[PDB]
Amino acid sequence: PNEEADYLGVRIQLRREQGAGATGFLEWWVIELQECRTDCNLLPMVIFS
Amino acid sequence: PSIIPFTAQAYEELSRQFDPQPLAMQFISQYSPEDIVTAQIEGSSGALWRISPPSRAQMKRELYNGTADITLRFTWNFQRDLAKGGTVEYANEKHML
Amino acid sequence: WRISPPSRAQMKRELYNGTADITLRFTWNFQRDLAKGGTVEYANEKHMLALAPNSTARRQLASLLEGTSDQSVVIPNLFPKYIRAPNGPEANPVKQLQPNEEADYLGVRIQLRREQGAGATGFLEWWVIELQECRTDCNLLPMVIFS
Repeated sequence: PNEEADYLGVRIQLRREQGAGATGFLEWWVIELQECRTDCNLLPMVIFS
Repeated sequence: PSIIPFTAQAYEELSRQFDPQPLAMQFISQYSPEDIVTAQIEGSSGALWRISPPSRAQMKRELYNGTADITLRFTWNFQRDLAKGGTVEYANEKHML
Repeated sequence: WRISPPSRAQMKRELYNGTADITLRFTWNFQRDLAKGGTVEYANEKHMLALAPNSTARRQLASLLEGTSDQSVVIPNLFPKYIRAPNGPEANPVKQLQPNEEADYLGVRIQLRREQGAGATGFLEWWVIELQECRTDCNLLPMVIFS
């Protein structure tokens, strides 16, 4: 009911596999919910079809 | 598989969470447990970030030194089964901070 | 194959030590020209083999992830050669050409290609699939589609 103010905060991280050498950077982003307690690797989006 | 339909327990748990909001309960009561799905979106990006080194250097300059607002756009897009009916395969929208 | 190093380590653990069946899903999806007519742009379906715990195929696909073996895994019953693409999104295999259903599906030989560049752990990894009975053009999987 507060629209944007009821949307969950997202914790964003940059994962940077390098392989300990050179600038070969396997880079990808990870997102987590700010209040994750169980399954921080999952963002449960509840969809009413 | 990541798309999990609501169990009767998950529907009772959602109803409980929203029992204080009569407008939320009026909305929840319009949908069946089969109509509500949890998409368990994995929090690791399913693609490597292919950003060009000059695009990354520009993004870094725009984050530190950019005077204009940089729009963080979160988008969702739902593909549906046209063989189950309806005229629209893709339902999508965007949030923009 | 963009798989995260922890996802690859988990897949390797699930292939070697997983007690649950690991589902090998082969999917096909046919895009059609809506300007030629019909109401359905995409006709799709899925085959799903349960790779049983301790099975030969599950262990050989586990050893491929080690990159110590030039050995291909053969997975029987995986490739439906004959598929109907009907006016709807149910791209069903042809039970009239494959009367034993899964038992008339071609075996797929799977390989892991691992370009390294002779140095470090920079691993350009991708999978190759071949038909078990390929004689000519082993780099091609002829899927026969009845539209």
